[PDB]
Amino acid sequence: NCRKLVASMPLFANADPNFVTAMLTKLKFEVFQPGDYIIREGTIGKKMYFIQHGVVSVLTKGNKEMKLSDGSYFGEICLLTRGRRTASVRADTYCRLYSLSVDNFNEVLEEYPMMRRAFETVAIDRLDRIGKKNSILLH
Repeated sequence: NCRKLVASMPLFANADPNFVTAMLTKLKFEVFQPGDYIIREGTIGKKMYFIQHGVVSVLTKGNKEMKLSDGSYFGEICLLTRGRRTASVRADTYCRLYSLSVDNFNEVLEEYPMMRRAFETVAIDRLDRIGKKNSILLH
């Protein structure tokens, strides 16, 4: 199972190894082909999606056209959000992706109340924190 792949997420760097693992029991796998839009919004409560093997060509709405690569994650829906969100991204290649519904991550958070409060803070504290790294984006 996806032990390292959910742990590849930049928020999970600091996670409890039981919380990250209890999430894996109901995960789903899906593939896309080159040029195909993997994520666009239109309704409330959309999922998380994360890259098992492949590349995406991607937009951040504040920012640039990018690529993103394997081990990465996307879909900017906060678990505590209200309403629909904005992102726009497509498969660069024949890409192997994985997904979990947001509400079932909200279910497993309640088994680990230390991690649950660590989400009740970022639910407002994140506003000016925009995507910054601790030191560098190097292995």
